[PDB]
Amino acid sequence: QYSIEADKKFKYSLKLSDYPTLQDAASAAVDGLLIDRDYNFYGGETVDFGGKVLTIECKAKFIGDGNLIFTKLGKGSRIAGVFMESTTTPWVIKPWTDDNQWLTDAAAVVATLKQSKTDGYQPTVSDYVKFPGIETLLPPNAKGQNITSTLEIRECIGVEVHRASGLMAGFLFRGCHFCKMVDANNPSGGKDGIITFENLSGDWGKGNYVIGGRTSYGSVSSAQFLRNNGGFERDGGVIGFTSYRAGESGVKTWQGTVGSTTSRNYNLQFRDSVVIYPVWDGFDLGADTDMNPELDRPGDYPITQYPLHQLPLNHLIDNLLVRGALGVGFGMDGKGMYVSNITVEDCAGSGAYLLTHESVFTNIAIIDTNTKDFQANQIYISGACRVNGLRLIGIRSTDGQSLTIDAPNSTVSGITGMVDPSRINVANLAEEGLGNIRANSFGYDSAAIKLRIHKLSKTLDSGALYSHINGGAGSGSAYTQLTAISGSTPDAVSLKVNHKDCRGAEIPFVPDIASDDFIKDSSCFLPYWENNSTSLKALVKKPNGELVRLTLATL
Amino acid sequence: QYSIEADKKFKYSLKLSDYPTLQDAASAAVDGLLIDRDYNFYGGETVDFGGKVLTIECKAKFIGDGNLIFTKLGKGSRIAGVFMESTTTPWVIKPWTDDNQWLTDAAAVVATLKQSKTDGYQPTVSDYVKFPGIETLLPPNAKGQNITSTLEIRECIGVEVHRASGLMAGFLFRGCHFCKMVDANNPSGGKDGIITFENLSGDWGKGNYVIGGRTSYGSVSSAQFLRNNGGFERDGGVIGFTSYRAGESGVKTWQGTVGSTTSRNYNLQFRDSVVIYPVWDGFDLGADTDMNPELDRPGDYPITQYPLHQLPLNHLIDNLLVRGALGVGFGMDGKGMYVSNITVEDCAGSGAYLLTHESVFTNIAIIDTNTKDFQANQIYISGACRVNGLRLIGIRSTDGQSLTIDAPNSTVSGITGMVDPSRINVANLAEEGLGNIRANSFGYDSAAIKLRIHKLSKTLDSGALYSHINGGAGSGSAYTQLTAISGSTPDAVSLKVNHKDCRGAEIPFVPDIASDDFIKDSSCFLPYWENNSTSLKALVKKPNGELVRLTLATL
Amino acid sequence: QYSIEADKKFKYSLKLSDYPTLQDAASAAVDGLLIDRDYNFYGGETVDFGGKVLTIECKAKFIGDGNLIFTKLGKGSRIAGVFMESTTTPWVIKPWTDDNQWLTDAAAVVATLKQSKTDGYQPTVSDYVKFPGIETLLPPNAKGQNITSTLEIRECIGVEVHRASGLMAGFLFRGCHFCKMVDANNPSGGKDGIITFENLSGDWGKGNYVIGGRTSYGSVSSAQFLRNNGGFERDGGVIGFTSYRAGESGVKTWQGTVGSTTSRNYNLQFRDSVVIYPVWDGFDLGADTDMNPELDRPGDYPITQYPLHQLPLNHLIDNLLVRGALGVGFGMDGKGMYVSNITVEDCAGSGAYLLTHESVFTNIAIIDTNTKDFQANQIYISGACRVNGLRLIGIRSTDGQSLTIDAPNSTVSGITGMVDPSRINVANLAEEGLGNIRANSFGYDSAAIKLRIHKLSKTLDSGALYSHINGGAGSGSAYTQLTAISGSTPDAVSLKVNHKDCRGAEIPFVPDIASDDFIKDSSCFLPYWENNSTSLKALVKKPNGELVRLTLATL
Ligand SMILES: [Ca+2]
Repeated sequence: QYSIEADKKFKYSLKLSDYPTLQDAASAAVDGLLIDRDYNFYGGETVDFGGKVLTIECKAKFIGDGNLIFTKLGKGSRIAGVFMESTTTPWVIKPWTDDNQWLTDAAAVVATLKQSKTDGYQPTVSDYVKFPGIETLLPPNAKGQNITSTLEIRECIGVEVHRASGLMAGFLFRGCHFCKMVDANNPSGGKDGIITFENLSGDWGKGNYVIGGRTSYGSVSSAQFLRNNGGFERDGGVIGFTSYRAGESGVKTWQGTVGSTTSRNYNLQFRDSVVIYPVWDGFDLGADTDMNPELDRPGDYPITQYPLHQLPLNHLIDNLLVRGALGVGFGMDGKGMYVSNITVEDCAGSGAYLLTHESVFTNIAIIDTNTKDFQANQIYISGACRVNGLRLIGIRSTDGQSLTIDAPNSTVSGITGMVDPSRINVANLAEEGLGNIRANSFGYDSAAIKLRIHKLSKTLDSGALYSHINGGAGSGSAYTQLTAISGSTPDAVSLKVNHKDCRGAEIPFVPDIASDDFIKDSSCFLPYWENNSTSLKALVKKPNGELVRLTLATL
Repeated sequence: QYSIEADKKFKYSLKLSDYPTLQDAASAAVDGLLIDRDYNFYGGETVDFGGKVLTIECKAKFIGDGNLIFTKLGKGSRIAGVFMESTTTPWVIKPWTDDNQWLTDAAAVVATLKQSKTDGYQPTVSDYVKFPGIETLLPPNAKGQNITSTLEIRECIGVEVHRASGLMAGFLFRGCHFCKMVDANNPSGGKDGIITFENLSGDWGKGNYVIGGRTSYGSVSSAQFLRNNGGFERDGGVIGFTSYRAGESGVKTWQGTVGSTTSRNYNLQFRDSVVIYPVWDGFDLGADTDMNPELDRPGDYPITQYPLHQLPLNHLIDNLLVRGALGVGFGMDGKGMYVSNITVEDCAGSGAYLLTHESVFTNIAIIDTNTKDFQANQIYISGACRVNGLRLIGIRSTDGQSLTIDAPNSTVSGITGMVDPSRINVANLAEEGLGNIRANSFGYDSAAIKLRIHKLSKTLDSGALYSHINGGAGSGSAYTQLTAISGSTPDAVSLKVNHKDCRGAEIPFVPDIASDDFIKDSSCFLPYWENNSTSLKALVKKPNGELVRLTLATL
Repeated sequence: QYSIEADKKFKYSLKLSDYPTLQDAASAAVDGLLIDRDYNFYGGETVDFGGKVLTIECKAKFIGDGNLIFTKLGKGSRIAGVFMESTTTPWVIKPWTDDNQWLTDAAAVVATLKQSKTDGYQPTVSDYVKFPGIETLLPPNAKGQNITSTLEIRECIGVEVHRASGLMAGFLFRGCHFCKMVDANNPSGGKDGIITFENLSGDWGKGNYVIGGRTSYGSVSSAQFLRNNGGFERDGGVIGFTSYRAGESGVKTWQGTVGSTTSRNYNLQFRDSVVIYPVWDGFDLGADTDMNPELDRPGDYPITQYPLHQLPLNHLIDNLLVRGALGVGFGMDGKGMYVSNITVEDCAGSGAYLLTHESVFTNIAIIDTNTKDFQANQIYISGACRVNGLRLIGIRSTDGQSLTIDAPNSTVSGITGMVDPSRINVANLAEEGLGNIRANSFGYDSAAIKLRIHKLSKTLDSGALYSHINGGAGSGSAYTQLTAISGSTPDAVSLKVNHKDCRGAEIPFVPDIASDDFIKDSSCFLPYWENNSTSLKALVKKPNGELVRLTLATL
C-alpha cells in the first residue's frame, strides 16, 4: 500500500555507487542519474541510454585516458557538473614567464618541461613551427604524447552538457545536432580540442553551440567546429565564451578536407566572446587552406563556383575581444561577409589577417599588434573590401619598416590613432562626410593641416597649411603658411600671411626667367626674377589664353 | 517505520502519467511535477496550482491549439523544458529564396505556400501591406488563420519559464510581475507573438524580462510588451536575446490604445541583443502611433502634457545588432532619450527611424540600409537631437536620389564612411575637437581638402585646398592649389604655389576692369586686367579705407 | 524488500520543516536539502555541512539580522533561490525625487526618511561627505545603523549561489576560492556590500565571480573584492552584471590596507556590465588610496617597486556602461593597463577619473558628465597615457569654466562631438591617418577649416581656411579666404580668391614701410604701402638671400 503511494510521490534517481558499471546504471535509470563516486572508465567504453530523457547530475569524476562514449540519450537530456580526468600525468611545456611574457626561444621552452595535468600543455607538431628548433631539442618522452580524457556524445539530438570541468579534459559531440556546451566551468585541456562539434559523417551539424563559460590550456584549439551549417537562421556557434591559453586557437572553424570530405562551416554565430593568450590565434574563422591548398573541395562547393578564400560563409560575427595572442588575433576568409565591433590588443603577430573579398568591416580596433614582427603588417586584407572605422596604435613603437595596414584593394574611412602615415597602404582613404573642422595643436608653436600624395611619396608631405605663433604665448598674433614640396624637401616653397605680424602676404617668385609652360591658367600671372636689372617680371596668361611678359617691380 | 524514514529522506515529485488530468496532478503536487507523457489540452484549459512553489520539469509535449492557462503558482515556481505544439498544421508562406534573398513580389510569395508547423508563417493582415496585392492573390484557406499553442501564465508573481520550445508555439504572461522567459530554446512561432508580457489590467507590469535564448518564425513579433514600467530601477525588458525571422518585428514595445487603455511601456532595458531577418523591424521601441494617431492617451500621459512622440519613455538602450530586416532596422520615439552602441546592417528599409526629440545617439553604425528604397533615407531623425559618432555606408551603391541621413533639426559629429555628401542633411555638422591633421591620398595624383556649403549647393564643392604631383612618382615635387567655385564650375578660380616646380605663386587677376565693390578689406590690393594697354592694374583699398587705382605691371 | 528497491531508485532530499535546527538538517543531508519553511537564524549561527556536495534548494526565507554562516560545503555544492531578510526595519533615506532627479541638499535628503527594508538605504559615514551638513541634520535614530541579513559562505571551494534575493540582504564569500554568485535575482541591499569576495586571510582569492543578475539599493557597494588575484588566466571578476542605486559604487575593487594587510586586487575581469544611478561611482577599479594614502603596502608590492597608482593591476576591462552616477562614472588607477569600449552617460561628477600611467584607452564615450560641476573635468587622466577614440558631449551645455578633458601628459586621437575646443587639454592631439577630406557646412553661409594653437590661445583660432557664398543660394559662386590672427582678433589679416565673383586674388599688404625682418624666405616679395607717394612697394629677398626694395605699383 505504501509502495503504491511512494512510487507516485517521489522523484526517480539512481546513483552510480549502487551499480557495478555505468551501463548497468544507464539501463536501470528512469529520470535522474547521480554520479556520486569516481568512476574509472576504459577508452572506448560505450554507454547506451535507451533513448531515455535523462538528467545526469555529476558530483564525482570520470577517470580515464581516452573516450567515454554516451549514446542514445533522448532529446532534452542534460549532463551537469561532469569532471573528466586522465590517468596519465604527461609532460607539459609552459611557454610564458612569471611576468606573463611569452617565451619564443625553443631552448627556453624546453627548460619549462614538467609532469603535470595542467599549467601548460603537451607539445604537438604545431609547436615545431611555433618555436623553431624545438623539434630537435625536446626529449623523446615529451614528443608525440596523446593524453586526453574525453566525454564523447555520439549521434545524439538535443543534449546539453552544463558546468563541465576537468584536468586533461575534452568534450566531443560527434554527429550531433541541437546540442550545447553551456557554462563550461574552466576545464583544463588535454591533447585534443577542449570543445568539439564534429559532423564529418551524416547530416551537416546544426543547432550546436558553445554558450557561456570558459576553458584553459589544451594543446590545440579551445572550441572548434567541423562540417556545421547553422542555416539562414544562424542556429549554432559560439556566444558569451572565454578561451585562455589555447595551445592553438581560441575559436576555430576548420579548413580544407578532413578524411574524404569538407570540414568547413557556414552560417554560425561568433559573438560576445573573448580569447586571451592563445599560442596561435584568437579567432580562426577561415574555411580554405592558406598554405599549399587542396585543388578541390570534396563535399563542398567546387573551386569553379567559388575561388579559394571566396566561399559564402555567411557567419554572424560581432563584439569580439582578443588579447595577448602569440599568433594572429583575428583571422578569416570568405566573400560577402559583414563583420562588426572587433577589438584586438597586444598580439605578437597580426591583429587581423583577412583573406576576404567584397566584405565590410565596421568599427574595428587593432591596438599594439604584430609586436614581434612575425607578419608583414598589423592588419592585412587581400581582397576588395570596405573598412568603416579602424583604430590603430596604442602605446607601442615600431622600430622597423613593417606596414601597419596593408589592404591594397580596400577602401577605408575613419582611421583614428597615432599611426605613422607611411605605414598605411590602401586602395582609397577618405573622409567624405566631415563637418566644419578645427585642428587643435598642443605642445607645438604651430598647428598643421598636411597633405600627402602616397603615389609621390609615402614618407614626405607634399604640401601643408600651417599656422605659426608670432612672438610668444599670448601675443594674439600668428602667421598662416601655404607650402609645397620641391626637391624632396617638404615645405620648400611657400606663401605666408602675417609673418612677424606685418599684416601682409609674402609671395614666392620664380628665381630666374620663367618658361612659358610654368603658367597654368588664363587670367593669371606668375612673378619671376630678372637678375640683370634687379627687377621682378610677370609672366601673364591673358584672359584670351595668350602669353605676354610684363615688368612687375623695378628699382 | 520505513515509511516515516522514507517520507523524510526522498525528494517529492509526481508525474503526469499517473494522473488523468493536469489539474489532478497540480492538486496533488508538493514540490516537483514531471511532465513525462505528451498531454493533449483543450483551449482555455485552466490549472490552479494552489499557491504552491512548484518546480515543473517538462520531458514531453503539451499538445493543443489555443491556450493552456496556469494560475496560482507560488513565487519562486519554475517551468523548464516546456514544449508547446498545435494540433493544426496551417498554411504558411516563406518569403525568402534558397539563397536567402527576400521575396517582395506577392505572386512569388503565394507560390511558396505549404502546410507546415514551421519554416514560414501564417499570413496576417500586415502581410497585405508588406506584399502589395497579396490580399487578392492568397487563396481563402491561407487567409485569416489563427493557429498558436500558447502557454499562458496568468496573474502570477515570480514565475520563470526556462528552456521553452515548440512548434506553432507562444508564451504569454498576462497580468504577471517579476516573471522571466529565460534561455528560450528556439521555439518556432505561431500566429500570436512568441513571448508576450501583457499587463493591460491590474498594476503596470514590472520585473518582467526576456533573458537569453532565441526564437524563430512566428507571424508577428518575437518578444513584446504591453503596459510595463520598469521603474527608475529599470527592472524589466530584453537582455541577451536573439530573434530570427519574425513575421513582424524582433522586439516590440506596443504603441497606442489597446482596448480601453494604454499599451505603452516605460523604463525597460533593451541590451545585448540581436535581431536577424525580421519581415518588419528589428527593434520597434516607439510608444505613439505614427500613421493616423489617437487624439488622446487613455491610461497614460495626456497629449497636453507630452506631444505625440515626446513621451519620457526612459528606456535603457545599448549594444544592439540588427541584420537583414525587410523593414526598418531600429525604430523608436520619445523625448530625452540616450541611446548607444547600435549596429544595423543590410536592411531593405531604413536602418534607423527615430521620431525623437532632445535625445542623444552615441556610436551608431548604419551600414547598407534602405537597400530596396522603401523609405526616404537610411537614417531619419525628426526632432532636435544629437548624434555623436555615425558610421555610414558599407559596400552598396545607391542609384537614385534618396538621402542617406535626413536629420534636419539635429547636430551631428563624427561621420565615417564613403557617404555621398550630397545625401547628408542635418542642422549642423562639425568636428570641433580634431588635432593636427593629415590628408593621405591613395590612387590619385593629388590630395584634397574640400569645402562644401550646402546652402549654396549640396552637390558641388565651393572651394578646395589641393596638392598635385609635378612630373611623376618620386619627383619630390608637387604644387599646392587654393580654389573657388564660379558659374557652378568647381575649382574655376585658383591660386597655385610651385606649379611645374617653378617655385613661384601663380595669382589670378580680374579679367576686366574691377568694380569698386570687388575689393573687401583695407590695406589690400586686387589685380585686374586693362586690355587697352596690355597692363595689369591694382585696385587698392588703402589702410585708411579709401580706394585708389594703380598701375601694377606694364609692357 | 521494497525498502531495498526504494533506497536505490529515489532521489535523496530532506526538508528543513522536518528538523528543529538547520545544523540538524545539514548533518542528516545526503544530496538535496529543501528550505521549505521560513527559518529564523541568530547572528553568527554556523552550519557545518560535513564536506558533503549538497544541492540546497530554497523556497522560503532565512530571517535574521547578522550572518548565517555556512561552512564545510563540498566542491560542487549549489545554493539556489536563497532569500535573506532582516528582522529590523531600519530608517532609510531616498535621495532622489519622483522624477528621478538626484537630491543634493542635506535637508531635502533628511526629509525623505522612512522606516523600510527597501526603497532607499541606511545612512553611513560616507553620506556625511556626499550630502554636506547631513551629519548635523540627521536624527540620532537614523545614524550609525547596521542592519544586514547576510549569507556568509566561509572558507569553501567550488560553491555557487544562484538566483539569490532578499530584503536588507547581503552575500559574503569569506576566504573562498572558485565560488560564484550567479544570476542574482535583484536582492535589495542592507548596510554591508551586497556581494563581497573577501580574502584578507589565507591564499589570495581566485576563481571568484559575479556572473549575470542584478542588485538594487544597499548602503555601500553592490559588488566588491578584497585581496583577489585572478592569475594570468584572469579567473575571476564581474561579467554580465547590473547594479542599480548603490549607496556607494556599483563595482568596487578595494584600495589600501584593511586590517594588517592589502585589500587590493589583480588580474580580474570587468566586462559586459552596467551600473546605473550609484550614489558614488559606477566602477571603482583603483587599488591605491587617493586622499591621504598609506606610505606602505603591507602584503603587497612596496612603494619602492611601484609608486602610488602605478601597480600592474592587469585587469581585463571591456564593454562597460554607466548611467546616472551622482559621483564618478568610471574610475581606476594602475600602470600598463588596456581599457576598451567604455560608455558613460549623464553623471553628476566626472565621467572618468583615470589615475593611470603608460595605459591605453580605446573607444571611450563620455557623454554629458560632470553635470553638477563636482570635479574639475569630465575626463581626467593623470599619467602618460594614450586615448584612441573619445566621444565627448551629448546635449548638455556647460555654463562655467570647467575643462571637458584634462589629460596633460596624454596623447589623444579621434575625438568626436560638439566639444568646446577651449575645454580640451592634452599633451598632443592628432589625426595622422585621415584620407582626402571634405568639410560640409550646414546652417551657415560659409564652411570653415580652422587652426588653433593652444600655446598661443585656447580660446581664439589663430588662422582659417574659409569658403563663403557670393550672392545667395544657387549662385554657383563662392570665395575662398586664408586668414591669420593679429592683435587677438581672429581673421584680422586675410587673402581672398574670387570675392564678389571677381575671379581674382585680393592680397593684403603691409600698411606702412616694411622692416627688413618682416620677410622670411629667399626668392619672395612682400608688398607694402608708401603713403607719401600713393605707391605700393615690394620688399624683396632675392634668390641669393640679399634684400632689395622695389616699386610695385604707381599712380
Ligand atoms: Ca609695377
